[PDB]
Amino acid sequence: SETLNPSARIMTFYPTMEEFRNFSRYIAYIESQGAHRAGLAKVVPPKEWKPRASYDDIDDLVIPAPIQQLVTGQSGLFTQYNIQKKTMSVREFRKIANSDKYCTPRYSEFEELERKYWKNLTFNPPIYGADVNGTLYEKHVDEWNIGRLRTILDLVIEGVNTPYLYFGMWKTSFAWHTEDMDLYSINYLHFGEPKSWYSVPPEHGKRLERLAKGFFPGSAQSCEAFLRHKMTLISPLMLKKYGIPFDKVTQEAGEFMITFPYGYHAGFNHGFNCAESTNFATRRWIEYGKQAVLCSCRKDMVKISMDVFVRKFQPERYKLWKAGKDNTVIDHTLPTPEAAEFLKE
Ligand code: NI
Ligand SMILES: [Zn+2]
Repeated sequence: SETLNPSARIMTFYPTMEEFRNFSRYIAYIESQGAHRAGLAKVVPPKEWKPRASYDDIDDLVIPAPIQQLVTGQSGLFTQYNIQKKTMSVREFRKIANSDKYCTPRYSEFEELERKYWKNLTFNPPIYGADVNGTLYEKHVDEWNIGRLRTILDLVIEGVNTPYLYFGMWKTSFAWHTEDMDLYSINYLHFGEPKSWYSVPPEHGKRLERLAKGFFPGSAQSCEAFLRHKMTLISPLMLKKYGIPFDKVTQEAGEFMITFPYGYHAGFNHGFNCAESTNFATRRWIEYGKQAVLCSCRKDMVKISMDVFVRKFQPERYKLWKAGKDNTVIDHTLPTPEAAEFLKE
């Protein structure tokens, strides 16, 4: 397993229609190939598959709580604050996103747009139409249906077992984080301009945390898991300066990204777009869930009770865990047990 994907580079996968039909089996397959070591993987669906016939009929969809992303900082180190804005429609959002004030700058190569993002992060705070309860999948679509993946997570939270829509514009950001309870996530870009991602391998996540704590000493003092506030922006130049391994990938319309337990990621939208996401689990997640370091400083943070998971999937350790003496050590290289059928017996 420490043999497979030794560089922990982001892998891209092109399932056949037949493989694509079985969601959890395909996740086990990509873990059999080492995809989880990166923390992020791209899955390009078969060209004939579409979750919806068209996106011409959603201009009246409501975005109840858009947020305006205020950013403060310099020299690759920033804090993002969310300002709640008034309810709006998709139509109204698209209008703003494509206006002269907020639209994507002219550029040639990706590297130029990336430079502009990091130069212009603190100016012209954009509006992100984030965390909208809903789905854009037609009700007949049974493949990779983010509204009903039917993983073991269903034994249990909005956006967490439920689908959320995210309407982006240029320069809207997602800060460095892992998922709630160190879950997996899935993200489909339904339409529009790209989304760019950065990732750090799970095996290096503790290294990122230590660097972050040193860069943001005040936030670290007041919370054990301050990165879960989703307010900390760190440029790739700053990671490179302190030897944190990372990778980058651009997700285009019609592509999925999978994030893996304890996979730190961040990134930004290129322009007007719409993405759908939720969390999911495999059997390997349960150990992550049990060991996830949670935000100590806010009430109403997502906290899942692991009890139901430990009783069912780990009966031999239940009494030991319930007493606080389960000291299992996670190996980030190991694929989930479901991957067995794709590995030498
Ligand atoms: Ni995420
Ligand atoms: Zn906190």
